[PDB]
Amino acid sequence: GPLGSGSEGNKVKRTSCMYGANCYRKNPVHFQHFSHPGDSDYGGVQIVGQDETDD
Ligand SMILES: Nc1ncnc2c1ncn2[C@@H]1O[C@H](CO)[C@@H](O)[C@H]1O[C@H]1O[C@H](CO)[C@@H](O)[C@H]1O
Ligand SMILES: [Zn+2]
Repeated sequence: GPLGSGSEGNKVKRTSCMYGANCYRKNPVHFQHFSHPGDSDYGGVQIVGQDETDD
């Protein structure tokens, strides 16, 4: 089962990044391989402020 074919330029549902909410690194091609919170294709939703923001 060979793999290794994930490349999204700017028109596909990119995979959320390992730390999209805090992705400290930033490259010109990394944004195409991983999506991030704040973009139209983000899709990670890993418990980011469930319901504790009432202050
Ligand atoms: N908040 C945050 N954003 C991105 N990457 C992050 C992170 N918190 C931790 N990491 C990565 O996980 C390990 C800790 O187990 C760190 O060393 C980070 O690894 C990064 O290092 C690579 C480049 O040196 C990156 O590709 C990423 O894996
Ligand atoms: Zn990232």
